[PDB]
Amino acid sequence: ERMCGRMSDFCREHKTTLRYIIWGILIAGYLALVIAACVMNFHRALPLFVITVVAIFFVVWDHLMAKYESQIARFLSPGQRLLDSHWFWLKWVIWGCLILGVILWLVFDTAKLGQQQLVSFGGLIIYTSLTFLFSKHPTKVYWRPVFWGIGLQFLLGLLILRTEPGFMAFDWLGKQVQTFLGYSDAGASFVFGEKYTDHFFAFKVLPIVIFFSTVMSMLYYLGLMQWIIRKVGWVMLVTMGTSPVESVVASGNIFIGQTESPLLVRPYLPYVTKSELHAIMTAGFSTIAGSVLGAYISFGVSSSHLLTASVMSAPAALAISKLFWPETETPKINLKNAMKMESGDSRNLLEAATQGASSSISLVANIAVNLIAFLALLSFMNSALSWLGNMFDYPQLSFEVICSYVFMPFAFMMGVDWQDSFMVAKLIGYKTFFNEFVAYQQLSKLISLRQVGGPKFVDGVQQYMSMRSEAISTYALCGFANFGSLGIVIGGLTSMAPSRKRDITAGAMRALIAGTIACFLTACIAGMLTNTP
Amino acid sequence: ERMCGRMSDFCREHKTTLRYIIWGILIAGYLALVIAACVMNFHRALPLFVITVVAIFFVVWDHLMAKYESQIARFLSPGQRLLDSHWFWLKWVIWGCLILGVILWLVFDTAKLGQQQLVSFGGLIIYTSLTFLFSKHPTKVYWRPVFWGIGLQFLLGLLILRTEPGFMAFDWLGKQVQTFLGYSDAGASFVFGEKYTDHFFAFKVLPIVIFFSTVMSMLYYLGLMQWIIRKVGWVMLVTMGTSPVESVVASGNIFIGQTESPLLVRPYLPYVTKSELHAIMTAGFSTIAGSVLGAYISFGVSSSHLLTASVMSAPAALAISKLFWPETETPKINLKNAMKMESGDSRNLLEAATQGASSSISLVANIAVNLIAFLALLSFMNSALSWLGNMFDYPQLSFEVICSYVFMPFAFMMGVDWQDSFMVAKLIGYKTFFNEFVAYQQLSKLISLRQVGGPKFVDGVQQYMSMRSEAISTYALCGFANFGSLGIVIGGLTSMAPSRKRDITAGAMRALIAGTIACFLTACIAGMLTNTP
Amino acid sequence: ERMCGRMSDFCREHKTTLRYIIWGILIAGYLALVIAACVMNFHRALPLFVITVVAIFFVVWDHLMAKYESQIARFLSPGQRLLDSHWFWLKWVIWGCLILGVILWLVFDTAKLGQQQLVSFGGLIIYTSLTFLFSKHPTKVYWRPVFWGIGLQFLLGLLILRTEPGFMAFDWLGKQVQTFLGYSDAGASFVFGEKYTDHFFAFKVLPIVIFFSTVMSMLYYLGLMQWIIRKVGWVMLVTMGTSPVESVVASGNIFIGQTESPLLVRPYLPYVTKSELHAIMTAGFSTIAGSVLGAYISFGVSSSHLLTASVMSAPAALAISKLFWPETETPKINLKNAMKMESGDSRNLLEAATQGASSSISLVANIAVNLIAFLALLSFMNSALSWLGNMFDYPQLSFEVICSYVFMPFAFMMGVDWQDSFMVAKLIGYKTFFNEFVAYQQLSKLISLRQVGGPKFVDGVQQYMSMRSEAISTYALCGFANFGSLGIVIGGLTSMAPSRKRDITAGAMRALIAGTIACFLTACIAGMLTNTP
Ligand SMILES: C[C@@]1(F)[C@H](O)[C@@H](CO)O[C@H]1n1ccc(=O)[nH]c1=O
Ligand SMILES: C[C@@]1(F)[C@H](O)[C@@H](CO)O[C@H]1n1ccc(=O)[nH]c1=O
Ligand SMILES: C[C@@]1(F)[C@H](O)[C@@H](CO)O[C@H]1n1ccc(=O)[nH]c1=O
Ligand code: NA
Ligand code: NA
Ligand code: NA
Repeated sequence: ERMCGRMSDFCREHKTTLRYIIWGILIAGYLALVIAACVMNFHRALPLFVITVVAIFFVVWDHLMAKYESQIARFLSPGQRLLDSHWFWLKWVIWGCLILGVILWLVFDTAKLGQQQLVSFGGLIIYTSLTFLFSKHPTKVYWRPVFWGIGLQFLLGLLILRTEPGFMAFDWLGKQVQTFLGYSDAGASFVFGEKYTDHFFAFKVLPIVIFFSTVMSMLYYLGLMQWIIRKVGWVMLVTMGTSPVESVVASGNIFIGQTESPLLVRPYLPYVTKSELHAIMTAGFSTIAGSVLGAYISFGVSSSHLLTASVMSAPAALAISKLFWPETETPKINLKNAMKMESGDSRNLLEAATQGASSSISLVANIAVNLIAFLALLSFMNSALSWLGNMFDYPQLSFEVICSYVFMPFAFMMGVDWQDSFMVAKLIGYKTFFNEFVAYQQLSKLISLRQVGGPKFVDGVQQYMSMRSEAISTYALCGFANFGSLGIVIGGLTSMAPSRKRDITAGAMRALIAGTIACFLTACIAGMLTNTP
Repeated sequence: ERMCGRMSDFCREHKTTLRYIIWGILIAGYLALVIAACVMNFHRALPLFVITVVAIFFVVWDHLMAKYESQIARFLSPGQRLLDSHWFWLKWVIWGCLILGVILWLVFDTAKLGQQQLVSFGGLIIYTSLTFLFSKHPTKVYWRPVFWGIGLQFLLGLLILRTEPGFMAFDWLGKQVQTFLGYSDAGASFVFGEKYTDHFFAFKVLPIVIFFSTVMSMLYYLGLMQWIIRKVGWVMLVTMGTSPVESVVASGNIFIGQTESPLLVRPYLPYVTKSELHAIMTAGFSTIAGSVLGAYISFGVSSSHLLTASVMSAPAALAISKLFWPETETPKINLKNAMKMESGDSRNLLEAATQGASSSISLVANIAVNLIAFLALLSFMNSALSWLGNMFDYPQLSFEVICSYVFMPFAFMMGVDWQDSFMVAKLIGYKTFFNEFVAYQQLSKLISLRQVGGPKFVDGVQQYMSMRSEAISTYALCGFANFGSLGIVIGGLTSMAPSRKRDITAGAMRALIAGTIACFLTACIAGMLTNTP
Repeated sequence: ERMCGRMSDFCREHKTTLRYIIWGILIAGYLALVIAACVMNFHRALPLFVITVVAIFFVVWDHLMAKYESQIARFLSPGQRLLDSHWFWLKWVIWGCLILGVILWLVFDTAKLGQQQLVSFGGLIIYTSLTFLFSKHPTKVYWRPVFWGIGLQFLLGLLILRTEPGFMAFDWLGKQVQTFLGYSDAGASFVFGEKYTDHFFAFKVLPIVIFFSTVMSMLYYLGLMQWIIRKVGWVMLVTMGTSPVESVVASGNIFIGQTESPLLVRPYLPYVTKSELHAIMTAGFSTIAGSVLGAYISFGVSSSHLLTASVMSAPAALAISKLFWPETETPKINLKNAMKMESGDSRNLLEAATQGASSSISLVANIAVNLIAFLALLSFMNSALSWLGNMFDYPQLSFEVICSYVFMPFAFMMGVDWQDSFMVAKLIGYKTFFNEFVAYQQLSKLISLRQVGGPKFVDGVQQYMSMRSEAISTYALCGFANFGSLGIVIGGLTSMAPSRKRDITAGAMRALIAGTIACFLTACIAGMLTNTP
């Protein structure tokens, strides 16, 4: 096989040029398709052109930043030195301008909107103050991350809620997801037949979870998830001044669950501080995963609000963690180590899809079994309470009544009016004790009742609430913070870092509370910007 | 934070008094509720008052026994010395009185009831004699546990079957369970829809198993299960003279499965004797779990009889184990070590509920798959036997016919009349080979046919049997002794105690046989007391 | 217990004779039943007599071969020496006779049948040549196994397709399986109710997989599977000259999956060569399992063709593996070590049934989830392609069109006519990317459309194809070679042999390609013998 040996030698000699030429040819073919499509019709081919343009821009930008990093840093250094020189007097001016802007915004927008928005602002202040009072180290507090996180949340809310561009962008993004979750119906129909709608939840909702997990694993294989995670983490790190590890984990928990997000930085867990570990757990508790998003949307919960809350939950999580448990040590991990994220052991895209599909079995199984047990326990508890309540001629006693009269202040501070606060408190209880699959399920019923348009009150019982309250509840409930999740979180984090078991158990409860508080802060910011119809 | 430090110091200084005061306040509130309810109406608040009274009595009793144990023992010692002094001649008197009582009971009750009850007594004697003949060490037999276990079974049967108080108590207890298993319908309806009754077994029965496992895990977390287990084990230990480990395991297997019951004494397994290990396996094989109770009740099997059999199966298991495999070594474990039972790694009640729910996935999955395979094999076997039977112009040959003509003597000795013995033998075969989920399922069909009231015989084929036979079959079938369970039992017990693998394999078959024999003994005792309608 | 000791001593003294006498009595009883059945009626009892006769013949043959092996070998040796002496000139005569026979068969059968059969022969030649060109070691090729495997495939095809005896035998064998898979309906009906047909796939097809896995585990416990495996492996080893390990694995993969077949030789995996490992993987990729056979038959795929393809896939796998990756080392394992296969840890038949049933849970779960994900991805891909295709006024672009225009040459070489090649290419794509559960599912639709008898063309779209194309597709698609299976195969084989991880990853892709090529070779041989209706 002399010819075969010569061919192998030729391939070895110019391996780099051959593959580069092949990739260039593929790129040229794609560009030819795009340009031909634009030529035949432009209005019809606009989205493809836009996608290609943005991809090209990002590729060029990344290449330039990687290549000319040192030159750009050197060019920026003089301005940084001048700003540091004049900061001792410029800080007061900047702070005064920001405070004046806050005051003007309040006076000219929030007061016009009404009283409930001012109550939302007051609730924000009150939650922050309460977190400060019960802090682990109240004296050793670094206030930069707190203010920066709250400001980032406010800016995101302004751009997405009070501007036509962001509103349109996020509505479109939500609509695309709603279309995307409809593809699982093919597999559900084949496996479970054309009668798969006889059992809506089991045979139509869970397949959405399966499909979303598959797609997420495929995206992780390709590397887009890590790209977006790094882009967001750099912003949060530069503005807020947090450590790279916690910033990366917070940015990744927007898309990934609390248990699987620490895997982004597996090797460096034994060397993190207590504060970073607490921030990791808090970020896990203050966000949801992309797999369960489709189920919540199927129930009827707004997609745009869910995405907005997931985005806003990260700065709030980091700020609340830093205030609740500030840093009193020296971090060891550096930016390059944190940003590098080890992709999985998948040889090709289809293997990644299979791996993602297989992992979803336990998820759906546990979801179903826990729902069964929780609802059975709820029924038993309500029956027992009615039995006890009949002694005092009050057989209407129930879990819902107690929770409505208990969690009312937390909902009132978020800006919910007096009447609907008692209804939001029930959802808060459902989430606090059982989980968020139940709270969103009841919220969907309330939304459907409003959409139907029946009587708001029947026999003096409120049947549904307003749009603003529904949005505020959507923001408040977006989290994984329940008493049950504490054990599984601790177990997983110990399994990843056996040596840090003593530290993990110490901060888990504070992390859970901080996650709940962060959800409430996001809800308050939402409420102070939405208007009363 | 000087104020915070002062508050922390104050909390540390008087930590004990603060929590004690809080608990006292909670207790006072509960008592205030109880007394107010009684004041408003007494007949309506009676059960709450009774529950509170019994709880108070048991708490006070436990405190007194723990505090004044030494004084009570010293006070009792003189009487024990006197009894030991006079025992050498008093033993004959006591034994003669007991024998005379047995004879009088036989003559004046059993003969009046009829012949079948005398046959039941004879079957009891015969099973005991057969266990003696095939004993591992016939010469080294300690007869105290045998007689004491049989006597405890007889006393329990008298109190629960032949007295209005016990009959009413256990009927009420059974009715409460039937009400309790109806709460799972809420979760089943949500997860599987309002059409969940289209698939009765899968979508209504298994959720009962899930809910019961959840409740059992919660009770184990609270500590009531261990309380009852210790109370029963002390009685069995004092009366029968067995070792603490086997007594505890037998008392715990009333509520817990054979695989999970040894976990009550995990550390001490390597140090147990062969006899104690055999007793453990026998107790596992002679009882059922509380999770599968609801399914059997849903089929239509009597709850009171199931509870009575589960209670009676422990003394029989221990007696049959001691007779089959008596003790020839010195036990090492002591009472304090055995009674202490390590609760699980659950931080709160809801985490315990989640853990219990998750563990139930494998249980129901295996139940369903094994049922599918066993019924398919049964159909294939029956078709093949009919094919073989057609050669001799007898195409009616089947598994049921062979089992009816094979297991008939075992059912006849239990007191089942001649006609119904052939029908009970089929259930015995179903249980011996496949499992008890099948035997109870067929028994439920027979019971339903009787309740309908159709012809007892159609074309010379008996369609149903009497009430007494159904009760005797309920007692006989209450066990986990099947040829399949041998492997899983051995695997689990080796996984708990790897070093004792050689001993575990040796006694497993004898334990299985002893469990079957114990079930039959319970059935014989039931039969000799029930009357022929 | 002196009598017991005497009985035990007597049993120990003559243990061998007692059990032998018992087995002889059982055999005599069985023979008495057989003879009585024949006496009462012979035509009715014929199959039982035939089964008994063949069993007796095989038992006697095995005993004689085991006992008189040395004498038979010595008797055969002289002829072997004479043949070796005259081989140097007799080889040319034998080869010329074989070539002349091939030429005559072509001229007088294949040409008469038509052009497509000649195209099938040419495709066979072309696939072999392509495997030779891209071989790992083209110079170091041992041609005996290649020709012998192709010849064995041709002989099997002649006996099973072009002779009434083999045709009848395999049709009968297929019909028995179709009857056998109907027994699972009992378990499916009980567990999932009389409405289990509302969800055909989930509640009727997967139980077939469960039941077949149970039966396979039972057969492995009994030892028939190993008997047949050894019988086939000896033939393949003697004729082809392959190593015992790869021959055994290839013979066992007819009935067993790719992951579980290497367990037949677990200990010797670390000591195999690279070529044997490659052959193992190739055999795994070129065959199916007996558990999934029932599902394919339920869809509507021919049973006889499936069995024939499974039988023919082993010689092709070995030949293609030897040509693609020939042997350049010295094998270490010997025949006695390879043939001995360690049965599982099952004490009795029912325990084996339970073990087989439990293992089937993961199989069906993964099947269902992967199907859901794959079909959802297919729908999304088709929608996206239609969106892209509308730019050029061609909204009909799809995965199916691309695959039809891509895989067409591979189907044309197999002998499929011009029109149906584009349809077979779609099935090839479905199998190559997703899996064979999808390709057979679509093939069943095509077969059903033909059976209905509607218009072959509607609006210029072909709705179904011919019988010959359906058979060729049945042969082509019988394999587990998909891009997804690469990862699971590698993981399992590394878990069995951790030390050989470097070698396993190297040959997996070549093994996958070789499996596909072997399937195509079987299809070509099928096509060159079937006639055009
Ligand atoms: C965290 C949860 F307990 C949730 O509370 C429950 C309700 O969604 O499901 C669990 N869950 C969900 C998604 C995920 O990715 N990981 C995970 O553990
Ligand atoms: C022991 C069993 F094989 C039973 O025979 C079968 C039928 O109930 O289910 C198994 N089983 C049931 C309850 C339990 O707690 N543990 C357990 O293993
Ligand atoms: C190999 C497979 F990926 C198949 O491609 C898929 C479609 O049948 O199921 C998997 N499978 C099937 C049978 C078996 O025995 N083992 C196994 O892994
Ligand atoms: Na998350
Ligand atoms: Na038990
Ligand atoms: Na196979």
